[PDB]
Amino acid sequence: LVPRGSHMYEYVNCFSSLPSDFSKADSYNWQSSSHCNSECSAKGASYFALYNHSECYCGDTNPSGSESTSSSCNTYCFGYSSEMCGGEDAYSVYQLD
Ligand SMILES: [Cl-]
Ligand SMILES: [Cl-]
Repeated sequence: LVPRGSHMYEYVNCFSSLPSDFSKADSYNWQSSSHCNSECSAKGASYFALYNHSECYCGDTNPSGSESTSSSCNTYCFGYSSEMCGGEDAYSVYQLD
């Protein structure tokens, strides 16, 4: 739509783990940040997290307050390979608008 600001979500950080309020929304062969945003927006969630190429989690608390950051969000999103869907042991966390 526009080249910058078209996505109704903002990257927070890469985290080692998720707070207990995060729950798996889906596993998907075409997982991506925009797919997970739509999944979690439909649930009314405030945050979403990508994990290990294919998994999408939704949650309501900011992991910044409770989990350590990570530099190992290195598993590409199956549905958008230039973006990382967390890592094997790390979560790419975004905030929904
Ligand atoms: Cl830019
Ligand atoms: Cl897009």
